[PDB]
Amino acid sequence: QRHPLVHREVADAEGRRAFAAVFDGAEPFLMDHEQLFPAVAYLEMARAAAEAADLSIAGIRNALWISPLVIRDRACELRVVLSDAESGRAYEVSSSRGVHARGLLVFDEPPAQPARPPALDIEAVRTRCAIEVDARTRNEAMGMPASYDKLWIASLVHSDHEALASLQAPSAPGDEAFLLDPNLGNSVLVPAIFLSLIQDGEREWRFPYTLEALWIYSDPRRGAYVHARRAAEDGQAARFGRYDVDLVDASGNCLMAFRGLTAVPAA
Repeated sequence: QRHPLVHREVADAEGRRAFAAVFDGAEPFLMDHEQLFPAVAYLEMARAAAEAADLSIAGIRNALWISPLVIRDRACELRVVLSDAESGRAYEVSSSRGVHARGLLVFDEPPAQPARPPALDIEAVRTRCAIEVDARTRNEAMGMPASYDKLWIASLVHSDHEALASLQAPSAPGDEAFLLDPNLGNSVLVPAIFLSLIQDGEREWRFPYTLEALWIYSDPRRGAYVHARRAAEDGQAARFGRYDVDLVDASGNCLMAFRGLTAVPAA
């Protein structure tokens, strides 16, 4: 099955399966993101690799992002290794430049996915988010790697601890091979990161560091709103805040739920 992020299966041992892809930097997902492999793309790669291995994935738990991968001058191979774990499979994404991401792929069996949240009362959320912003200007000023025009964000409102973004799809569909296209994934994350910044009074962009979970309920391409919101608790010994963010359709149904995301600055 063709996928932009998983090109071939590679040999491994002991109840491990490994997959690889080579990127040259001319891929739209990279070109659209300052040549930096998006955090969200690792999640898609891991899921796609598991799908290639005939596994059925309900979600991802305990995701971590380590070293950034920048691909511009020369092509590079990225490898993802899957190993047996209680949840399903552990994954590690690496290259000759180190480890970039890791986490846990949660299988559909035995059931481990939390019940889909109830439909979001979008109007209620709109009434409690008083501040309207020019998302393009604000986020670009903060150093977001993503090209705003390639994102789905059309509007953004917020309170001191909650945000709601409306979405409009790009006219040209994505590569339909993607379950979560990076542009759409970044659209979901941007409102949460924006919230992290304005809660801390900061202006430097933050990148995903840890994520407690990602649950996939239905096709994210039906997205209409992104609802982000400081989590009930932050990470353990944590300087940086933790956020929950959901992608919902026009009826408020949850398409994807990101639980416990912590984003942090970079050098």
